[PDB]
Amino acid sequence: GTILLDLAPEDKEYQSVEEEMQSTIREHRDGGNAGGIFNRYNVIRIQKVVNKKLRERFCHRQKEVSEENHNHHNERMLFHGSPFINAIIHKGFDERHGGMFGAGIYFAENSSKSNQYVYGIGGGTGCPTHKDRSCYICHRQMLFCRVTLGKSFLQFSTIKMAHAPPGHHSVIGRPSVNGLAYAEYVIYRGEQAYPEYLITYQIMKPEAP
Ligand SMILES: Oc1nc(-c2ccc(C(F)(F)F)cc2)nc2c1CSCC2
Ligand SMILES: [Zn+2]
Repeated sequence: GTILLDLAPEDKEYQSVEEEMQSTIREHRDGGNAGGIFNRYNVIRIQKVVNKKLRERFCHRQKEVSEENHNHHNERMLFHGSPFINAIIHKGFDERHGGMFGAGIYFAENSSKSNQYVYGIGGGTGCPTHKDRSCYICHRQMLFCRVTLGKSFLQFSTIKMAHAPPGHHSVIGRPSVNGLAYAEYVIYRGEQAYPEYLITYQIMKPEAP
């Protein structure tokens, strides 16, 4: 099964994962409705997910994508937030489980974008205990994943795709809202992502203005 490797805070790998998570916080158009109000996270722990079958399935797909993309995986480290997090670390990503780019598995460069989905779409009803989307008490988890993009198809309008377009492996969707769009990285096969880092954290309440 799955083994969780515990990274130490003094490790460079722990520090780079934290830095990527802290530096990619941005303001969201919903004004903090989904993920809460914060400028920084309190990182509780960073764990490396080790699972032989998930790694085998990921290697196998990686090789296929490489062959169709002039021997390039086109791998990127991206954030993912989901109420399925526990099933992801044990069984892997599952495309069988509304998005602006069709029935895919969505990844963001912004950690704050993935934080909006910890409790489900639009932040759901928030944490189970306080029903608070901006809870500063309850521990949250998000993933920092290896994502095999291969040949990405560039999408600029909302389209309901079932699979990557012919000859392609992923979709880079930019959904325009009043002319502004942040990229969403979409895969349509769970084996095209590995849940490399499990980050346990809290959002932090900014000091009163
Ligand atoms: O990290 C993300 N997660 C999800 C996401 C995960 C699980 C679920 C569901 F609750 F299971 F239906 C819904 C959406 N969507 C997005 C991103 C980052 S890019 C923007 C879209
Ligand atoms: Zn709570």
